Amino acid sequence: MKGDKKVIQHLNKILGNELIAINQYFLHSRMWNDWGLKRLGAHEYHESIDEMKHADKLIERILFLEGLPNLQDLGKLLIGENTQEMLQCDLNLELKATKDLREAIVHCEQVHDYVSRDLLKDILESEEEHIDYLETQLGLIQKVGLENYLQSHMHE
Amino acid sequence: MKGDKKVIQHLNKILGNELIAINQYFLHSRMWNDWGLKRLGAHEYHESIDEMKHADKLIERILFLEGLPNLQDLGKLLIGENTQEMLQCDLNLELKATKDLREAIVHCEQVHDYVSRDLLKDILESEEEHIDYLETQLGLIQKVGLENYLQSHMHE
Amino acid sequence: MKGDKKVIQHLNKILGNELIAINQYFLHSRMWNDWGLKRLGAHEYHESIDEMKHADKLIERILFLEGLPNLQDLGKLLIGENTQEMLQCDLNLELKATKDLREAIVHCEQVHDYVSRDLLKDILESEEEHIDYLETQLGLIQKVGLENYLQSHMHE
Amino acid sequence: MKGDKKVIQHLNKILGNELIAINQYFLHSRMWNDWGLKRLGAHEYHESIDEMKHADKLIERILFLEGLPNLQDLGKLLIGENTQEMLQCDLNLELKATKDLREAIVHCEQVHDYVSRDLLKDILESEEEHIDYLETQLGLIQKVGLENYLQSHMHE
Amino acid sequence: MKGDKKVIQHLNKILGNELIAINQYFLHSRMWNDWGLKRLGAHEYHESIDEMKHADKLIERILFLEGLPNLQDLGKLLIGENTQEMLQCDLNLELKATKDLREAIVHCEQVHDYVSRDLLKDILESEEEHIDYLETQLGLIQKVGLENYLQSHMHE
Amino acid sequence: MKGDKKVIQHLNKILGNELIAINQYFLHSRMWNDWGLKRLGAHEYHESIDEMKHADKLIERILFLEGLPNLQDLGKLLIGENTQEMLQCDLNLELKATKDLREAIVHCEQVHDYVSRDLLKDILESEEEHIDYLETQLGLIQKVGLENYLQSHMHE
Amino acid sequence: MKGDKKVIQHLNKILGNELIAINQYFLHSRMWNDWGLKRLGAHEYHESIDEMKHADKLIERILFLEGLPNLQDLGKLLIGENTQEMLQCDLNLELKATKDLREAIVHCEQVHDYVSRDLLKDILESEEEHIDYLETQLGLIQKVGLENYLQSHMHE
Ligand code: HEM
Ligand code: HEM
Ligand code: HEM
Ligand code: HEM
Ligand SMILES: O=C1NC(=O)c2c(NCc3cc(F)ccc3O)cccc21
Ligand SMILES: O=C1NC(=O)c2c(NCc3cc(F)ccc3O)cccc21
Ligand SMILES: O=C1NC(=O)c2c(NCc3cc(F)ccc3O)cccc21
Ligand SMILES: [K+]
Ligand SMILES: [K+]
Repeated sequence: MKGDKKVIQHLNKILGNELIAINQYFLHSRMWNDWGLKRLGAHEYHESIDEMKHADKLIERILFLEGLPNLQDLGKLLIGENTQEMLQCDLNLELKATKDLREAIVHCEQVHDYVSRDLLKDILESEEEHIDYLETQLGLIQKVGLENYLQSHMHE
Repeated sequence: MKGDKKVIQHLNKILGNELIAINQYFLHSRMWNDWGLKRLGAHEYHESIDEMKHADKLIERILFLEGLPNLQDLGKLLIGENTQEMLQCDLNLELKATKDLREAIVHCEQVHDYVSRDLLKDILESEEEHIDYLETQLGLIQKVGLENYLQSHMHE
Repeated sequence: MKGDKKVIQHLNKILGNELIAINQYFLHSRMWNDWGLKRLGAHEYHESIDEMKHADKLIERILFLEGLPNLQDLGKLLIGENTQEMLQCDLNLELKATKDLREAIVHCEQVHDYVSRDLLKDILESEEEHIDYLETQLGLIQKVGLENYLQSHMHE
Repeated sequence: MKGDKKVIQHLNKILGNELIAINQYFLHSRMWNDWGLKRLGAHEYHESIDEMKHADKLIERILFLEGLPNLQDLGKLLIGENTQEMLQCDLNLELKATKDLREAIVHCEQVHDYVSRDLLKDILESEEEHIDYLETQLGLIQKVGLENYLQSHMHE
Repeated sequence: MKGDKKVIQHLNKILGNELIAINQYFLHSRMWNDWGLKRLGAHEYHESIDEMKHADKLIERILFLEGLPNLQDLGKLLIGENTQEMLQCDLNLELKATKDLREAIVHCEQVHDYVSRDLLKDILESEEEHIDYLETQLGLIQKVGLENYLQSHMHE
Repeated sequence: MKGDKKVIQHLNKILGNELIAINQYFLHSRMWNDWGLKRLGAHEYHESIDEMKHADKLIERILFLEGLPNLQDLGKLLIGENTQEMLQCDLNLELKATKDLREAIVHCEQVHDYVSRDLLKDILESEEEHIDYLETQLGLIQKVGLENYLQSHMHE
Repeated sequence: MKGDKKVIQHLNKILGNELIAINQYFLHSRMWNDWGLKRLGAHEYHESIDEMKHADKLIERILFLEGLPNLQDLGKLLIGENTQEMLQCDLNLELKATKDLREAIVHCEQVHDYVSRDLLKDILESEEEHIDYLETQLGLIQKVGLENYLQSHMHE
């Protein structure tokens, strides 16, 4: 079913953010596991998988709309080098992600692509949950101290 | 445990091929599903997952060797536009992949990184199984004809 | 709860489309079964049942909003005489139904009937799924040939 | 128990035919598997296994009769280059085998080795079942065409 | 996947050794069973089966590498006339087998056919296990005496 | 089966390293248990058991190759006096063990003792896993602090 | 709990004997397995494990008493060259062990370390059971003859 060209462009822009997220969260996960912070590693792995599921649904919608999913262009990964900075990199990425989702939804609404809108709303819901998670972790580091926060994420 | 620098370079080169494969096989999978060729779609999905598992193990080894896994640089996806060409693109990618695995193993053997060698041998085994699969599919298209081959991959 | 007069008019228009589809899809199903294309017959039966469910929910929403659900004014059924034509007739009907759905959602949004909109969006998602199925089948007739396509739909 | 010398010679002749069939059918099975024709590969594997079981029973009977089972002399394998040739090579072998079985049964009856006869009759029943299968496959190739015939033997 | 010509020649040589072993061990098994030494017969049967499995894997690898598996040429069986001779015949055959496997592994390593090496290494492990069994049996005959050794192998 | 004299010397050297490790890790385990660091005690016990298993397999391989396994010449145990020191003493030992493993594998490869190599490679993989654990613990002492690290290892 | 200095010396002496027995019995076990005398090999393995458990308990007792368990000094292993000698070597070692146990219990009683005495008494009961086993095996070698005795220990 031939879709709106600019909608497909938005979907592909959203897909690009998810593809960045997949790799950034997967790398952070395995960095945390390597450091013995297995609870962070497992959670961040699950964030990676969730972005993979989002990318899948975007790929599928783009193909249905008879566009070409762009998996070739990979934007810049925000890889941190310690726990506090990795969380902030994830958060910075999510704030960019939600901004683009909102702009995409605006355009879907204008051209009446209500099904695409619904898909992007569902993704936006998951990304805001991720932001909640990240904001909470950063807040906890201040409340309990970095050493305790890391201690609490050694074991699953 | 600090690894050999050139070994880590090889591992990262292997990882780059797997990252290309992940996206190429995932896209082909969803293209086939979109076309109603669900048996090809499901198989190619499983090839994608297998490359994901390989990438994971490479990322983990690189981190253990105290290198930096490169998930930023994404080489060129060989995306075909019909079944015969998609299979050939996968095969062309695998023949490149196995060549690089062999060179990587040569160097691991020289510097005595026997554990890395074992990991790359296991990956090489999976990639040669994939080549077998691809060569067989291409051969079947000739034997049964394209229309029958596609018919036989409509339903799972 | 007194609803907007024109919302109810839209809902009754969508209802009218679903009533055509019920009968069109049911007849196509029984024609395919009579021809021994039992897999098409079964799938088309489930398409008819799905439209019956949408009709039910429209009738319920109209009665809640204190309108009169129009089950009396049956529009034109698009019945094919062979499989390719029947699939195309379903597609043609679905493409009108989705245009009317989008127009109804526009109006629901204007007058703030957000629950009616949500219902129409859910129905729209179904109908686009039906369009995906129908386009996929017509593409498969091309890719594998008519004789093979029909063969693959003889047995469930 | 001292058997008749000519009976033992016949049993070794039947054994020799079975040792050819074991290898011919095993190789044909693995060829069909390599080509993706896994239904033929599996069925031919089971034919090879059945010949192994016959060979076992012949070896056991020859030893009971105080003869020396000949596993050293391997006759000519009839290996085909395509499916039609392979099937016809199997059939040519089976027809030689059943001829030899009948001549061996005649001699067992003449010298009153009724147990050896009963063993050979059971093997003969198995070989006639393989001939039925082969003649049926060759006829199916004519009825449905080679492309369809190979299509139907891709999947198990 | 086109393999190295000499690797394939090596694989066919190893296949030739396995084909001798299959028949030699199968005949020894059935001789021991005929003599009432059923524990020896059973164990020797399982050695024959294990060689059959090795031969299968070699055939499959040769065909994947686009060579022709040689099941036609059958080398000399080493058949003993009593238990001690039969065990020593098996041991002589195994010592030739492992010499050939080492030479083939050398060549696989030199041309970087690492998957073929791994296959031959696994077969070599099984053959060294068989050498261990055989040397151990020959030793037990000396320790417990032949009559006791045979007594211990009457009943499974 | 007569093995290479120097292979057996290497195997006995690896064996000697495992015998030190068994005793070193067992004592460390019981020291941690006595101090109430039961999670470290349990984990170190399982490290000791794992070395016992490696020792067993080395002893078995040496006896198969007709050498004399040296369980008599116990080298120097590296016992720490506090947790950080004990972990470092384990790491120091593992780093010598892996160097000796790589030297032994070099020689096994030269004289074509591929089964001994395979055994040593499997042991090497274990030992590198142990190194990963030990480095991770020493890094965690930094990241979370000593008091927190010890606290997290009081209870299993 | 600070223990008596000479109690701790006795416990380390007992521990030293247990450490010898661990290695002597483990090597004897694996020699018997290599020779195909698997029932002896299994029983001797379990004797080695029992000494391992006694060593554990002595190490734990010494640490509780604030001593340093000596796992560094390994006394002379008594290794036989045949079954008869191996059993007698074990028995000679056990007879020195029980001597040293009795002298340690005397001292424990004198200084009122009644819990250490109870531990040593339990270990003495195990060692006297081992002496019973060993004396009985040497008696059986006489009563059934060496060939029969060895025959009865081939199979588990
Ligand atoms: C750095 C690149 C990637 C890595 C390291 C990675 C890793 C993984 C791993 C370890 C799994 C679990 C599979 C299993 O154990 O069964 C997985 C699952 C999955 N991956 Fe990835 N992946 C990567 C990229 C992608 C991409 C780019 C996509 C889609 C475009 C994707 C889609 C999926 C899906 C759909 C699943 C299944 C999740 C489920 O269980 O429902 N992955 N991935
Ligand atoms: C206003 C028009 C119709 C409405 C609102 C309607 C509604 C429904 C509903 C709600 C169901 C149950 C679906 C479920 O499983 O949850 C159903 C079932 C069914 N409908 Fe209709 N339907 C309509 C017309 C028709 C027509 C014209 C036919 C046949 C010509 C038909 C044939 C069937 C059949 C065979 C079933 C399944 C009955 C069973 O349980 O065995 N329907 N319908
Ligand atoms: C003297 C020649 C042979 C004899 C007498 C023989 C006999 C047997 C027997 C009795 C079985 C067990 C069948 C059952 O009861 O299920 C068997 C299994 C088998 N044979 Fe043979 N065989 C021979 C040659 C071969 C050859 C040349 C190959 C392949 C190169 C082969 C491959 C196999 C395989 C793969 C199995 C299945 C083993 C398993 O996984 O359990 N055999 N054979
Ligand atoms: C040559 C030296 C040794 C060898 C070859 C050896 C071998 C083994 C083996 C193979 C096991 C069984 C592992 C399994 O679960 O599969 C074991 C268990 C064990 N070992 Fe050792 N060991 C040695 C020294 C020691 C020492 C010195 C100690 C204590 C100081 C010890 C304490 C233990 C304990 C407590 C167990 C578990 C027993 C149970 O099942 O409760 N080992 N050993
Ligand atoms: O398709 C039809 N949907 C209807 O509601 C309907 C009819 N409704 C009569 C009616 C009027 C009213 F003012 C209040 C209640 C009520 O039932 C009559 C004929 C046909 C249809
Ligand atoms: O396929 C072969 N079948 C055989 O029996 C055989 C051989 N016989 C050894 C033998 C055993 C015996 F119990 C009495 C006499 C005797 O010669 C030698 C090579 C090959 C084969
Ligand atoms: O740690 C030890 N590993 C041993 O093999 C060993 C001993 N072996 C004696 C022996 C010699 C022989 F030529 C044949 C068999 C045999 O058992 C003696 C003392 C200590 C150890
Ligand atoms: K804390
Ligand atoms: K067909």
